[PDB]
Amino acid sequence: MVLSEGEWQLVLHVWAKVEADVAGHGQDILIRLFKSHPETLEKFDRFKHLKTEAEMKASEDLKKHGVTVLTALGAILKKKGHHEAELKPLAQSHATKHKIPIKYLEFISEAIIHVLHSRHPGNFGADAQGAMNKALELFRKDIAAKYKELGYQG
Ligand code: HEM
Repeated sequence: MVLSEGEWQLVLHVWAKVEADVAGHGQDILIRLFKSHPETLEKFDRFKHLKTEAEMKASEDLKKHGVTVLTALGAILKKKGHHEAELKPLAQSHATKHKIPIKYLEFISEAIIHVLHSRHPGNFGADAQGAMNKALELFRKDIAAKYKELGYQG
């Protein structure tokens, strides 16, 4: 699948507002994921002891990881589909070390769309959401293909 230039522009336009507060978006997305799908929290030995949203919001450690997550995803998006090099080490560690099924990549994709919809309604209308969903579907499809090459079904 291939996105048009118009679709990439919708994606990068809303991402530019995300980059105004990377740590805050990183927090909201991870907390959203953990509250909506609590089984994902079990993949993080670092975090699985956090019992409540209040404890999550206070964790400087979780906030740091949100920044790492959003910075990696941002670098991928800015490649506008030319992301094979960024994707190799990410697929390797999430297949082999962390063992993250594609289903969980779908769950965090929903958290991203939900947070952007909440914080940026003016820049995340139907067309912009469609473009963002397409970009994330492309990310997941390419990561799934690498998973298969590396020997993990996901
Ligand atoms: C857009 C989706 C995601 C991106 C861009 C991303 C990115 C990253 C990056 C850059 C790291 C640090 C380096 C590395 O180990 O590769 C990391 C670590 C990690 N990721 Fe992800 N990740 C994503 C989704 C997920 C999901 C959905 C889960 C689990 C449900 C997960 C589980 C983990 C774990 C357990 C670690 C190790 C954390 C630690 O102990 O420090 N990742 N991720």
